[PDB]
Amino acid sequence: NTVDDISESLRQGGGKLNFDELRQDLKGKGHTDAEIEAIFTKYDQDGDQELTEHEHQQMRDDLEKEREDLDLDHSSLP
Repeated sequence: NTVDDISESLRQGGGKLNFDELRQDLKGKGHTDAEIEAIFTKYDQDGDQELTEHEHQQMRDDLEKEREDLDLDHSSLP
């Protein structure tokens, strides 16, 4: 719960997806309001329509790649 398995948000993308489909699911995962807001907000620019494949897959790859690089520091030093 504390670690917040974001992998759940990334898994979603079954063509038809909107702030409700993901948020309602994430709520059960014990996710935080700030995280939930940020996650949908980033993948959903105007959160008014359904998220297609290209938009959803593009960000997903970009976010996954950033999550690793962000964690995996360049070196032990600051």
